[PDB]
This record gives sequence, C-alpha cells and structure tokens, in this order.
Amino acid sequence: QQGITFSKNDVEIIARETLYRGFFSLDLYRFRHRLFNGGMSGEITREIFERGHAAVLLPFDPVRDEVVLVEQIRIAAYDTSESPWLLEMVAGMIEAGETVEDVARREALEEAGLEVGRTKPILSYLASPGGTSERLSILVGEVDASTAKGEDIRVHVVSREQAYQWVEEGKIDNAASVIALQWLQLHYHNLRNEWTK
Amino acid sequence: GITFSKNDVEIIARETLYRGFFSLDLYRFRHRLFNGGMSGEITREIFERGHAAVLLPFDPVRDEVVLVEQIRIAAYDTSESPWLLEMVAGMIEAGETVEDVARREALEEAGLEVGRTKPILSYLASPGGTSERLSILVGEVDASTAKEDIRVHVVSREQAYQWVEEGKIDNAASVIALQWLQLHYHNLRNEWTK
Repeated sequence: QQGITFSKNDVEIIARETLYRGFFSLDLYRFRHRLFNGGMSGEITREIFERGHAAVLLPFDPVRDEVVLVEQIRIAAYDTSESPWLLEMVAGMIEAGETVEDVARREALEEAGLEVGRTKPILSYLASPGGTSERLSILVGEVDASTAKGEDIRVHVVSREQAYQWVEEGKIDNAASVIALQWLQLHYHNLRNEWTK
Repeated sequence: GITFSKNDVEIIARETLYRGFFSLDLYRFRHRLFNGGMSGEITREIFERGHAAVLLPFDPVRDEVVLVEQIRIAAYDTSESPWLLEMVAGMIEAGETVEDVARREALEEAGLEVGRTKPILSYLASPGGTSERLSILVGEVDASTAKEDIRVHVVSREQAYQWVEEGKIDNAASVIALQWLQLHYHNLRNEWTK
C-alpha cells in the first residue's frame, strides 16, 4: 500500500505561542493543512507539551544474555500505577549540537556506571504525538552487566528473559523500556551473533 | 523487582500551572530514598491529559492490520511528515472501560465491528513528564469491512511491521502494538481461526 499521503509542505504553520514556560513548555500551534479530499482545512490551533527530545539506551550484555535496568521514582506514574518507582532504560535530553549516541553513552556512564562498547540503533519514536512533540531515539549498547554499579537511582541486572516477562506481566510498563525490550526479543539472536563474533 | 510503594511517597500539593485543553500541574512531594531516609520537598511539572484506550485491529483470517492516518501537528518538528499511521485510539472518560472505548472508536474512526479482544499491554507514554497511560487491546476484525480528517488503510501484517522497522510507523502506540503482534501472531492466528 502507498503509505502516508501528505508531507510537511502540505501544512502551513501560521504561528506558535508559548502559553507556559517553566522547566518544560506548553505551546500553542496555529496551522492550516491539506485535507484528504483535496481541499484545505481552516485555521486550527492545538496545544503541544514541549520538553525537548531524548536519547535512550538499552544496556545489553550479549555474553550473559542480561540487561541493566535503572529504578527511580517517576511521580507522574503515581495516579495509575501500584508504585511510582519504575524500571527504565538509561535516558537523557539531547541538547543542541549533541548526537543521540553521545548522550546515550554519557547517560549509561553517569546513570548506571556503565562503559558501553558497540551501539546499534533500535527505533526512534514519538511518545504521544496527539499532545506532545517529544521524540525518543533508542540505541542498544553493548555492556558487561557484571560491572553494573551506578535523583536517587538503583541499578538492576536481570536476564533478558526475565525482563521481557516483566513486560508481559506489566511490571515494566513505560514506553521506552517496552519498545526496547520488545525489539530485543525480536532481535537478540542476531545481536548475540553479531556481538560475540 | 522495584523496592518501594505509595506509602513511601508524600504528595504535599498539586499546583495548577496551566489550564486549557490540557493541564500542566506542579507536583510537590517527598519520597523515600534507597539508602535510607526521605528526600526533601521535590517539585515536578507534569502534563495531564487523561488516559487512552488503543486498539490494534487485526484480521487473523487474512493476516492484515487496519491503520488510521491523520495529521498530528506535534510531530512536525522531528518527522518527515506530521501525517501519521496509527492505531485506533480514544480518551477514556470518567467511568468508561478500556474495552468500551476501544470498541467505540474502532467503529467510529474506521467502521469496524470488533469480535474477540485480548490485552496487549498498558503503558506510560513518557512518565518523566506526563501522567498519560495508554491501554492497548488487539481486536479481531474483518478487514474487508473497513471504511478530525481521517483515512483508513488496510495493509498486510508484514507490511505494517516493515514500516515500523523502516521508521514509517514511529508512534509509541503503533510500535508497541505491532512489535507485540510480531511476537504473537502465530499463536493468535491459531487461537482465532482454530
């Protein structure tokens, strides 16, 4: 099938406004966009939660078939979770001029005490594009999980199979970790082949 | 597993920062520390937009997935196009169930009656900054019956997953649902055709 129909050039961003500016921002976009029938929409405004974009690293040990998780409180989880302490991937914001890989390597060191060897891209995703611009770009990073040491954060080492079963069970239920560990479950055979050669 | 529970956190206040279509709240709180004791008072900005139900419409007879296309302007800054291919989804209002919302939106957004469902996963979209939880079901649909400005696409499962691999589908809900489908479709097709 043909896939999407329209591109950037098919929307006119008339103007942007920042309605709240603190640690994050709430922006208002005013825009017009082409319609599937050919016509052009009227002027439309949408609120957008703006918080920059992130690099994410899945630390995978291909010799031990283990992953390294970090545990810390995420108070936003409080209202819909049994606990706001979450098991997560290493992550950090990308500043202007920084690359995904540099941030991912940095955060693996200063968030989990991990020296990373090789990396490979997983996927880059929009966390929730109906209301936030945030994009997160995930890499898998080669680590020795037996060295894992390590904002109040606890470092966990668990088997790939246990981590994935925790996704299935709902014990790991944040998008970055779910996406990364599902990807790992689909690709770990080839990754272990590539990184143990 | 994790170490602490809600008894180990004190939410002192929630302070409105912004009220419009969405909300932004300042949570003021204290929480237990791994090495003992409690934090001092911490504040965090939290985007509040309610929670969603998501449905992956899967035709197990034909091995097909139904996608919905529409503009999502927040994608603009980082994407090749703000028009995205997505799962059916809708907000959960007070007292509604994930199942009821998912089935209503499948009929409304894509003209699809849904047969059986199974849970995929429920996930926090970005819990460093938003409370939003999205709960995904897989729904049994007859892909030959598929008919905000929205366009419906019927594609093979293999095509939809290839688009995840290529980055042509790159929103969390669709990635999670289609990676799950790639892990489970063999047993799911047998369960819903046998």
